[PDB]
Amino acid sequence: CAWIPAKPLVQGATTAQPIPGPVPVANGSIFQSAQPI
Amino acid sequence: CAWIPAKPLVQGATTAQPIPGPVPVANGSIFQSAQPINYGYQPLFEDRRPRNIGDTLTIVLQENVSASKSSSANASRDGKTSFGFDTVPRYLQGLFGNSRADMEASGGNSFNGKGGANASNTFSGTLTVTVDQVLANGNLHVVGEKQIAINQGTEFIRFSGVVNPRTISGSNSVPSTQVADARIEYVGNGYINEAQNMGWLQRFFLNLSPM
Amino acid sequence: TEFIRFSGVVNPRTISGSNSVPSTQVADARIEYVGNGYINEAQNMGWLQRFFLNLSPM
Amino acid sequence: TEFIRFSGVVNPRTISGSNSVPSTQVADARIEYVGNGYINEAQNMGWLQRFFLNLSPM
Amino acid sequence: TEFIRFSGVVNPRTISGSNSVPSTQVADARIEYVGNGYINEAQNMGWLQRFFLNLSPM
Amino acid sequence: CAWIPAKPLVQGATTAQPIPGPVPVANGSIFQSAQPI
Repeated sequence: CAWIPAKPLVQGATTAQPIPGPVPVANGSIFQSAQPI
Repeated sequence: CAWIPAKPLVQGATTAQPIPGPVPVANGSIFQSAQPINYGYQPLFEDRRPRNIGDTLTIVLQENVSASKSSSANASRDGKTSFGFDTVPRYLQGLFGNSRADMEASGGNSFNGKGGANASNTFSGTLTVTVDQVLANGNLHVVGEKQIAINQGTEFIRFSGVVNPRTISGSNSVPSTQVADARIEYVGNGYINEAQNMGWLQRFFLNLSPM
Repeated sequence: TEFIRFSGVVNPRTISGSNSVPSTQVADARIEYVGNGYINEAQNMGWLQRFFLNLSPM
Repeated sequence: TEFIRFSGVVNPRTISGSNSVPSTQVADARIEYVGNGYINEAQNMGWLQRFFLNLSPM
Repeated sequence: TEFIRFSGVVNPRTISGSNSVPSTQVADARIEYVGNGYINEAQNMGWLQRFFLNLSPM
Repeated sequence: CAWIPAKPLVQGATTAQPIPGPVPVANGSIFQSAQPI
């Protein structure tokens, strides 16, 4: 009964890896913005 | 039973060795910086909010739902009727003598039905989840899992949902009642969890018994 | 199901400022409050009992 | 499952500032509150009892 | 497992400053609160008892 | 009894995905308005 395989309520991965940031542009500014949405 | 090999909840090494620092450059400066990892622009006065995939957010699980309904109906009817001629005068004998018109009847009808139902659920806790998607309007899809093993079992608390960025507080917290598609799960294993499962025969009877 | 029906004739000057008039100011007031379902049938005399109530000597 | 149904005719000047009007200001008010499931069937008379309530002499 | 489902139509001007609206301001409000597991099956009538509740004379 | 398939009170999808915003016009204004209704 308790050994029957079941699908959990929250399926899939429960964590996400951070994506490394974009390469900064060689313009002489410290402020670098990611691709805006 | 206790000698059966098992895989612990926290697998792998439980310690890390420090890596020796980079060789300092021969430029005439004491300040030497390790190979920088740029994390992009970071606002100074804005509250710390999750913005990208992999960012963390604190969900305060506080659920309190309670619904109830009840109804009833009834109907009653009682009727009694009688007529008796104790002493009949002579001129009435042929119409009322020998108890020809004496009669007595009674009747009753009763009905009482009722019904009702009620459900409730509460949830209290705190869980840190991670953003795994940013939607077109800026809303963040969040998923999280906490696994605790105390003595003789393992419990899992899983959370999923969609969070509006403007509902997050200044301490990077949002109550669970502000998450759109909130999926909350709190389960466990071990013999404690199997002791809370119906037997197969009892489940079969609960589903197929006439009453 | 319950039905409340009203009919009558109202003088315009008896109507109050909140568009209301008491039922005692309506000339030919017809007021009805009835219902159906088994609740209403439980409040009807049986046919035999009605026959006796109308035709019994006493 | 429970159903609450409402129908009627509303005068615009009876509606309050919070977009609300009491049900006693609606002209042809039809109000219904019903349900289904075994709870609702437990509040129905049996067919034999209804037959007796309608056709019994008393 | 318990499911709480909601559906309806919301007027934008009824929403408060904290992005909240009471459920009594939603036009076609459909509210559902159900569950599964043996807890939910323990609240279902047996088939024979339902058959009797629907077809018994009384 | 409890295994009989049923149609829920709230049918259909219970969530909606945001539609990505319209492409901004190349006029020199930051203010861009979606197709007004």
